[PDB]
Amino acid sequence: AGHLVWIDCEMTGLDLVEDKLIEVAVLITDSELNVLDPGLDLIISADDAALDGMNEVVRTMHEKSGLTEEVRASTLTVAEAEQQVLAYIKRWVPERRTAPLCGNSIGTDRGFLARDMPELDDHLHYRMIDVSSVKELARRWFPRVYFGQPAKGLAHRALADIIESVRELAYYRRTVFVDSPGPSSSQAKKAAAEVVGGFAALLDG
Amino acid sequence: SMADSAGHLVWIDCEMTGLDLVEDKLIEVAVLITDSELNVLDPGLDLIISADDAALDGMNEVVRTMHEKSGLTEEVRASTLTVAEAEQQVLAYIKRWVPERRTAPLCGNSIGTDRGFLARDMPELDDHLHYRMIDVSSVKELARRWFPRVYFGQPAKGLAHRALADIIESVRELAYYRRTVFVDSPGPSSSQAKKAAAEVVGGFAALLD
Ligand code: NA
Ligand code: NA
Ligand code: NA
Repeated sequence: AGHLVWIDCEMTGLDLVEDKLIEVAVLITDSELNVLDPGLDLIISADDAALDGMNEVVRTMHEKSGLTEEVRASTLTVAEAEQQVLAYIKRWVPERRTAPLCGNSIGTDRGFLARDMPELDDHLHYRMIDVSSVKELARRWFPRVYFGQPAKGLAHRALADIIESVRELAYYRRTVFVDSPGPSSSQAKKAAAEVVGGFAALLDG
Repeated sequence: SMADSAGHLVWIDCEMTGLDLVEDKLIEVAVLITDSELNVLDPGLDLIISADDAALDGMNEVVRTMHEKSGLTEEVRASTLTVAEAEQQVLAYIKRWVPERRTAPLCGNSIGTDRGFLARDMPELDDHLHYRMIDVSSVKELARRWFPRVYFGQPAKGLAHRALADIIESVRELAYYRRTVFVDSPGPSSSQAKKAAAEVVGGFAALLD
């Protein structure tokens, strides 16, 4: 409960049938978003044919970051990278199905991890904390907060990306969420009873 | 444009023969539309999708039991609706509120699981929805850590594993969080947001250097 696993993946594209996983960065925070270790950033080998298949937008970002040339030199396999990520996570989260996976639009990463790294996929809780869910809520409920987001960076790797995901959530914690510990038990029970009453007729049909 | 975000939210809950994206079948899809303030705009759509007798007999004991007890299995057996037909019905329904593709987030509890089945079986619907999603369970997990009394006060959900009631309870859960763990609208001023952004940028700058 006291730890969050953050992952950002890079791919040759978004297609779960055809595209390859070429980078996995992993970061651990506690439940208060304190970063517990500098993180891991693993560059996974893919063949030149797979890299030649990237579309213009993906080929361009991975060229500008230098990722593609690093992928070409790497000998790390998906199975080797999975064992490295699993051991790293277990230093802080030894028990399986206890820590959620966290990131921006993190379900996309999870799909590639479920396909390529089943042992890691099963070690993480199925629940995830999608920072972009909060982003899109703020976009509608608190538009000035949405437009005030910290600017995210250019031409950097997956590890910098996942750190900026934590920073974005730390920004929302200071702006759109109430102060901890939050409402009292009586206040929470009252709010729950209000929305139960407000949704009762719709639920009854 | 894809920079535009729709003021309406699309909510979907699915039932399946199991969680395996290779082997399991989509057998129920419920769809609900809300405005940004979580007002439900229509009673919702609930589609029972046919699945072969083999797929139903191959359900594991946990899933076979839940879909028997809810009546879903008998409904699936009686249904003649295909996934392609259900997909076109879902699209026509959503487009009454969200006509532009890639503008409305998909919303639910652990909605990435539903999205994987939609991407596999309903590619046109998958493309019409924004890739971004509002996972109410992400807020639930934040409440567990930052607001535990709100976490323990969540309204009790039904255990029926039926798609329309369950997606309505997902909206109700987010409405609960809106009143408990989110600040009052309109929220921070521009100046307050700038200060908070500067604080976290300063806080993470060395790590990102
Ligand atoms: Na990402
Ligand atoms: Na990235
Ligand atoms: Na569900």
